[PDB]
Amino acid sequence: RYTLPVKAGEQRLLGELTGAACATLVAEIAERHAGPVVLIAPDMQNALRLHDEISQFTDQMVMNLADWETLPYDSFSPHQDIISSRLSTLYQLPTMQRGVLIVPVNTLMQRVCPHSFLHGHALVMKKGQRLSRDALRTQLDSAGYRHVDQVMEHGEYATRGALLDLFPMGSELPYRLDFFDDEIDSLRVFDVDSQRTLEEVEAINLLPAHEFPTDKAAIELFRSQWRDTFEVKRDPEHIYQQVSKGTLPAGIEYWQPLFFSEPLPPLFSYFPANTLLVNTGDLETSAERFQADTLARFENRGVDPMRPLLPPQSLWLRVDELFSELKNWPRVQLKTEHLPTKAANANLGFQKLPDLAVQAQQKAPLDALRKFLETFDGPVVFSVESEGRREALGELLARIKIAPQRIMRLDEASDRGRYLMIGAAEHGFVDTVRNLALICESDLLGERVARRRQDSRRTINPDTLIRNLAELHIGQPVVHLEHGVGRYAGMTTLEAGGITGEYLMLTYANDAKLYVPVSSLHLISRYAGGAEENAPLHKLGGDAWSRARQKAAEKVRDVAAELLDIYAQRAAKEGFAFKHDREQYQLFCDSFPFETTPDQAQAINAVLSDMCQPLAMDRLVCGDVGFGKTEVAMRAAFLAVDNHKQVAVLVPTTLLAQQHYDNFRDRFANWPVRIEMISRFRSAKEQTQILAEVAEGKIDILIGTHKLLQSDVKFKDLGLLIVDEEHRFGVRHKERIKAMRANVDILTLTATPIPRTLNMAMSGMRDLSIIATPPARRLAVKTFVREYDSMVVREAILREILRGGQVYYLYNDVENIQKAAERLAELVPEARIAIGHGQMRERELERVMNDFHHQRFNVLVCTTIIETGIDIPTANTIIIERADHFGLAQLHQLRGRVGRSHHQAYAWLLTPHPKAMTTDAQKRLEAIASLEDLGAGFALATHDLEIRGAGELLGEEQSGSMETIGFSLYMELLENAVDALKAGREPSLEDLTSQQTEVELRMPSLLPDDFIPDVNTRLSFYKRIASAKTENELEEIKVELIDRFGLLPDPARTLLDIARLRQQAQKLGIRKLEGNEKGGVIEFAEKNHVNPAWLIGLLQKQPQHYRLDGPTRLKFIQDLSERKTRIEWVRQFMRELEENAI
Repeated sequence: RYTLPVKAGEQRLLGELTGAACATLVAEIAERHAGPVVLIAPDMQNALRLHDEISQFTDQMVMNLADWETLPYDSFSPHQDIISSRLSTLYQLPTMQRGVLIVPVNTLMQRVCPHSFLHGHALVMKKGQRLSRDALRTQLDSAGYRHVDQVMEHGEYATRGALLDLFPMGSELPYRLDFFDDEIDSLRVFDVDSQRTLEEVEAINLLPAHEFPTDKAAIELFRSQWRDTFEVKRDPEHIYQQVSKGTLPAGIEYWQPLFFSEPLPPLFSYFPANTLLVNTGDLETSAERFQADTLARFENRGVDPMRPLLPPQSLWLRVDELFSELKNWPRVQLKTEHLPTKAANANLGFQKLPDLAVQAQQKAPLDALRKFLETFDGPVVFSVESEGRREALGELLARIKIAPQRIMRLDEASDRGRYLMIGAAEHGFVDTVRNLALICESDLLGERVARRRQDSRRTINPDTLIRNLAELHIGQPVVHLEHGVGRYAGMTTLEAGGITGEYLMLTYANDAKLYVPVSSLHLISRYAGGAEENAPLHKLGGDAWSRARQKAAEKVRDVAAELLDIYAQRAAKEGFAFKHDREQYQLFCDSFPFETTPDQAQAINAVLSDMCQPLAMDRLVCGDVGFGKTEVAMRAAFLAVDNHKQVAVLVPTTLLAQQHYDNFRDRFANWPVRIEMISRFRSAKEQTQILAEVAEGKIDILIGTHKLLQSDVKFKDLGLLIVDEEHRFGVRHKERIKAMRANVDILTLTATPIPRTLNMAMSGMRDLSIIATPPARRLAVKTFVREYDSMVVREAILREILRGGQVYYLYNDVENIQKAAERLAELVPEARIAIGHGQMRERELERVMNDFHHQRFNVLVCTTIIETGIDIPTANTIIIERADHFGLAQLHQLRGRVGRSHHQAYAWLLTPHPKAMTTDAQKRLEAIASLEDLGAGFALATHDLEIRGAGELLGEEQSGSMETIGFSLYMELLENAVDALKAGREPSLEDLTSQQTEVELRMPSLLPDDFIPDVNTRLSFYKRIASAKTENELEEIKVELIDRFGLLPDPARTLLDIARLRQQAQKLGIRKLEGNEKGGVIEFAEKNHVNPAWLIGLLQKQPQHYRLDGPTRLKFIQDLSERKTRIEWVRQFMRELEENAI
């Protein structure tokens, strides 16, 4: 139907086009191209957007050449994995026979190391190949593989017996080798997060750990070309200096030309004959733009003596000489615009389909679709993102009387047939040649846009990482109850009487080294006070830990009426169970005029399911700001009013109280639900009427400030309390509201908690929930740690006003707020300015927020009363003139005053002179500046904990260390209080030390350090030993150890059996055992199963071996010379016990 180019440089130009129709043409002309193809895109955000689409029409390999996704002259390291992937592309480019690679021109300019270099370096091992382990390991050093004890990414390797574990930088998956007798035995692959075997392969091509050589010759010739080109200093942070030390700079990846006498070959150098080049746009122009941009970086970053910059010629090709090599291959050019009728112009017959969106407000969203359909005369195929999309299609396809047949093959389509494909395509079209219509979701439901949070490989890790990184950092503070807190200082073995056991190093003041047995691992916890800057190294024998323990125990006395009444009703009373409605709740789901984010929908599920359980519910909704936190609350309130439990919500501010009242009255504009406020905006008689209605319970949702704490609100039936922004309340108030209603289902909301409350949040006495995945277009607000600067105020106010939004101006001084507004009004003549502070008439302030809410004035000279959670999405610039005396969480909440929409938010924080600034806001500003990313609400929270500290676990003063023992200690003091309230055990029955069973057989039993190098895995497995309660746990522990690790050590198998012995004794009474070379002593239990008659039979038949040791102990005299003999005697001994057990 058209012609391929054949000549080197031969063109086919295309016109009258649309978007992804181009990709269809690409797929077609690729199928009439026996060789491979390279598509070239204007941008990489296009390209993956492109990628799957051509995959949506591919039977060949759609391959993306992704890029480094960094700055031109960046200062960091790109994620290696896609690099490794690109390496595979580098590995698999001059070998290809069909399929396609895409590149952008900025990705086209990276001229890469030769495939000959790769091919010599990349190698292959085979299944039955004669190879020594350290020989291949030396080849891995040649590969520059990175020795990691617990390997996670490419070019990383771990030593474990005959097994050498490595994750290569070719494959998706890591490998196990297990050599034998100068021989490759195995080649066995697994998921590392599984850490367990998946499958065998008989071969590996291992690509070496970088694209770049870093060997001794590489380093030397680097130094050669470097001292040809750049200057060198004695400074150790010089790039030359670390590469001379053979280590890896962060921003080295631009300095890679230093390895080559030749200039770097382009990817075109890799190109075989059969390749194709496909253009879309004057990509020369984008290339020239990128040249200018990167050249701008070549001056801007080309001033640093500490990072010296190579020529941009020396990294990337120029546009004209580029096009000179572009002469060498035929190239098809693509233009949406129609072409003239010159030769080699195609203009193939495709139209953008006219818009057929859903018009739901009238009767017919679908009549445009209809009159489209009967004027059309061919197949209409529907791109469907998922099969879970498609029933939604059916949801509408029943409404047009017509439904398609699902297909996967485009050219099955025939006359007037309706068909569809699972595909995420952009837009519908009209095909003239085959007369084919196609329909997508973006044509129908408006912009079905997907907001890209991160790339495929790396992202912020809010779930796994903090769970993964929650113990055993070296030097981290870490607590032992006998002595206080110290810093972790490693793990070692020590010989202490023939038992070279494993003990942990803890450092105290005056370098006091404490070595701790692995059995006593449970006397060690993470320091719960944060205090990472400075934490108390209790000097050994200093008794301050003992004094604080006694003081806390005095506070932890079970006569404490602050919470022991709650624990008494916990031991005497119960709660309410909400019932769910499967039908009416869907109506209020459809009353929700947006789409729930995935991270908020699961929060709704966790809230509502915990409502539907009988205990007194208690959940925290600590999410990012403006993420629809109000929506979770209104869903919970809708379930509660479906049971009519008189919902009591509580915010610490009349302003956002009124704002949420407007939200409630607007959203709940259909149901017979009474939503009322008691606050200061209701008078002494209006609020009196409203509290009377509360006392009669006819109000279903009550909205109030700290007015609710005045002992005067009495619900006739209170079931649901919704706390919002608990960080300003005070635990006195949070228990004042709590002590009224016992079986209330408490709900707690914030954006950031108190570090004390944050600690009890992560330790899980109550529930936790983090919200991410922003709703539409929420953004990284630009933090401006700037000085107090009038011109900065000028540029900020003008740029916000030309943007169209409003300006915040925080002052926090009522005595000078009138003067500040008076000077600033003439200081910015183009501003509209009023005054806001909480020391004037509340209806006047109501007028002020009436004006600022309804956009009546732009700049607001205000105190920190704007930190009351006021929504106002139009505001996108905040100026804090004095950033001195404000906490960091408050700074983040003020950063949450701007944004909340698609328009960009600025955050100007004017400061005084940095010496006259503060002692603490220097830290606060470097925290608020370094933290601007998706998911930073809990990162700043984990800063807030350990900059201000967790307060007293029950009493006041939630900021400060407040003798922080740990919330884990609250468990033990609470359970001792439970013993106290058991009415038969006293507080003097304080079970502080409960080993609760102990056995000893006197062997060194350890995880060996040469066997287990990682102390983290070793301690974790020790915790597995401790947490082992059944033999099948032991079975799985041993098989995962043999799986991931191979050898089965003597002391390891011994201690496994010892844990089995403790399992037996717990199953079979036994309070205590002692064993030695000649025997030992057994200490029985009361509620036991020890056979007395069989036991005295044992006595009277071997009096030589046994004597009584008290009525509940027993000395046994046994020739326990061989360690195996000991093992057998105890094993069969408790077997004998288990046979005749009583």
